Amino acid sequence: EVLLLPIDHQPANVTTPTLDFTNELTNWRARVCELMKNLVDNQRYQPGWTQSLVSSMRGTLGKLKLIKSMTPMYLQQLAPVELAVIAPMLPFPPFQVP
Amino acid sequence: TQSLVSSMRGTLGKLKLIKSMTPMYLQQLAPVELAVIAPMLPFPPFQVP
Repeated sequence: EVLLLPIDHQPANVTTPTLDFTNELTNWRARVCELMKNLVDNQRYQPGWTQSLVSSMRGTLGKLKLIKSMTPMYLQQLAPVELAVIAPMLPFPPFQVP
Repeated sequence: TQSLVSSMRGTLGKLKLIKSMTPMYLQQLAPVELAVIAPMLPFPPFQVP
């Protein structure tokens, strides 16, 4: 009676869900965006570009960090609950290595 | 002007980092292929240093 998961989960405290960012996959998306922002300001790299391209690329990365989507909150709150609901009524029982 | 020197630096910095196998070939496989071919030539090789 235990099911191992790749990611971290937490129980949803409320039942009217709403957008938040304290979230492991949101942290992951933010760190990838911060790496690419640190990539596009380099003395070996930015003189290869124009100025408007630097400005537009930094704007696009700053908006991809702050794009809203309930999917990481879904994966950390609701998806393991319904996987645990589905998993008994199943013709092939779960088979996991750690 | 501006935005010409920048694109020139980008073109040069990319053309340095182009991925071509020809300098690898000329030092690893072209000498052993010349050494393979060279005895079976009707005009055998004639070299000054």
